Amino acid sequence: AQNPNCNIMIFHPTKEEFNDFDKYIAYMESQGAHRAGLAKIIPPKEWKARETYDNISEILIATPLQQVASGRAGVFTQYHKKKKAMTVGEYRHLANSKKYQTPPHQNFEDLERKYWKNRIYNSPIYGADISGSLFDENTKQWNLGHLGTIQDLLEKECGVVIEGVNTPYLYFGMWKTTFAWHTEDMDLYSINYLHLGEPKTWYVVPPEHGQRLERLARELFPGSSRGCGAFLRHKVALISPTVLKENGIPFNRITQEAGEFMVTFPYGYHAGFNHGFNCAEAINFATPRWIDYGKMASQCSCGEARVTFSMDAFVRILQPERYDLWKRGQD
Ligand SMILES: O=C(O)CNC(=O)C(=O)O
Ligand SMILES: [Mg+2]
Ligand code: NI
Ligand SMILES: [Zn+2]
Repeated sequence: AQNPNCNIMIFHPTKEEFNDFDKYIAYMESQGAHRAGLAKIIPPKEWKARETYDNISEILIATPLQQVASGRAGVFTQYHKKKKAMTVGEYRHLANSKKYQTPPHQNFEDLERKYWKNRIYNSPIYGADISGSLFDENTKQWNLGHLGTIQDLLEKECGVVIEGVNTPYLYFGMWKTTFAWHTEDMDLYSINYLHLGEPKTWYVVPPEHGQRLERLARELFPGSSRGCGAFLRHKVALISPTVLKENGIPFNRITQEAGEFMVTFPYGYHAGFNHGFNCAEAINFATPRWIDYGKMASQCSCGEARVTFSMDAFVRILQPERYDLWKRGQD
């Protein structure tokens, strides 16, 4: 068995190997990459996502989210308070202000220490979940707006034709902006490209151990757990690496830098934070190996998780027993 310790693997495809996205994903899995839940892909030196970022300040962040924490430094939830719209140029200036800017630090490890010590005492503003793309239309390799759709994968594997679309999302971050512990909708893959700016630190639990993280989360967030049998779908809970280590939960960590891709694999729980002003692009995708994960994915029916249009068909076809309850949650 490849990668039996579930380490995060880093790949360096050549320009030839970067042509065929599906083939490369299947290669990485042949080497055991999925066992970690997360992999890094460094593009060949010949590749670029677009020519420059000199012209992005006019993108609108219609609903910036202030991420307000409750709890203790290592175990907390965050809620998203909606803020007035602002442009990317306005948001970058805010990120760089004395109130929000990255503190002085020695290296990524020192910054990580400072994040876990101090996150809860601040409320950073995240421009998350913005439909759109920064890849040039002429970029033909690993262009996250030109991937094969999940609907087409389901159709190719299962023969069923369904409604829905699959488009990318932009994320504008600042110091301490946080993504809570989650797997993807329907335990899909994700791919995330860091277009510019400061790094993103990731934490990940191997898919084979995801239920260990779920059991700890039920213990740590007991009221939330009574409220919903899949409350990590709410994407509000944080648990630090120190707390994970104290409770014996297997995990790994890695820092993504500008110009790098990360792939999350089906049922790979992940969480993390931004180091400073940055911009990422991410999308969900599927492969044949996902189908079985999609069939078994948990679902929130309490009403909190509220998701896209396109998840309806996935539930309806892969999980027809759950469909009626899940749809009540959506309505
Ligand atoms: O970048 C972020 O804030 C969150 N991204 C992801 O969870 C992802 O790409 O799967
Ligand atoms: Mg612009
Ligand atoms: Ni994710
Ligand atoms: Zn729920």
